[PDB]
Amino acid sequence: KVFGRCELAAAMKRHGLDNYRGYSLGNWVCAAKFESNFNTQATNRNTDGSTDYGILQINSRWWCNDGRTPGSRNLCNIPCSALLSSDITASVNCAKKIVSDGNGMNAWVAWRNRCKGTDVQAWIRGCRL
Ligand SMILES: [Cl-]
Repeated sequence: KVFGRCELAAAMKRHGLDNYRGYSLGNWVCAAKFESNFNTQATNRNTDGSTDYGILQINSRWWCNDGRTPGSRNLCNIPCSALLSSDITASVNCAKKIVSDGNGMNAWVAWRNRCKGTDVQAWIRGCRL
């Protein structure tokens, strides 16, 4: 599913991501924009052989099981395919664990490089929330 901007903002808010670990909704929407262009089915292979899945490009090295990432963990206790669903519950629940891991949203390199410190409120402008 390719979400609309405000559609994703609303779904993220419904799932409790708004101000989760102190990160406003705009931060989460910005991260999803640059990780996946709001596409739940986005996948990308990393240099180390791990793969990133879903709207927030969650990595199989630590967070989910894809059966092909040696020595990896599955800390969200989910198949990576769950992160590709039109229903964002699995991505959101796993993102909550990731953002709580110690480094906040810096875990998402694209957030650090493209969202952090910017006017992230623009990402939820116009949205009925
Ligand atoms: Cl990740």
